[PDB]
Amino acid sequence: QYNPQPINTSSVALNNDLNTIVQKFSEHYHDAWASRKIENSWVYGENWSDSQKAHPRLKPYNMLNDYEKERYKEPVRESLKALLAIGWSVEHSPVDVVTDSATPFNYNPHPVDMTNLTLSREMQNMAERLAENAHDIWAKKKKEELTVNGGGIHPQLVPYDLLTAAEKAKDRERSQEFLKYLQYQGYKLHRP
Ligand SMILES: [Cl-]
Ligand SMILES: [Cl-]
Ligand code: NA
Ligand code: NA
Repeated sequence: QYNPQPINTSSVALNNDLNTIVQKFSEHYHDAWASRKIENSWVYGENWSDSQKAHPRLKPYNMLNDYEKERYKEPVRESLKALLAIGWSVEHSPVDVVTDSATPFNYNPHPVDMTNLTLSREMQNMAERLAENAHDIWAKKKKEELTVNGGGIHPQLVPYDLLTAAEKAKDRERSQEFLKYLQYQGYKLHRP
């Protein structure tokens, strides 16, 4: 069938420097996410609504609660722990009027633009490995939730390689961006 088994991160703990890069990437990615939502006509609203494209998280990062910030930090932190677990080394060495009307918070996100930077084929491969691991993490938790509630199904409870590209996009894009951001910030990743 499908038995999701995320990478075993036993013993791996992030030091202050890697916690800092998780923090900085999460602020960066939030701004990237918000820039993309705003460009696609979303606006801030108190309750999330797919129908009318209103999103409570469309605020400056410093206005987010810890739950909202951890939506960025948790996957990123786990992908970094997974990299280390499998033996990788991480060496630290005008305002548009319509866009500003997206929120009442005078918020015009201007993240650093990573589309300028390229990833090696090897790092693209790694981003797919990290994206698969994020899927397996979600899938293991989802199966647990269904089981404790007496059973059930979910259409995405399938191996990563059976997902469509659109189903993979959220995790693939986060991991590609994270690896570019590591590059941008002067980190070198060394294969086992
Ligand atoms: Cl913070
Ligand atoms: Cl879910
Ligand atoms: Na172990
Ligand atoms: Na990739």
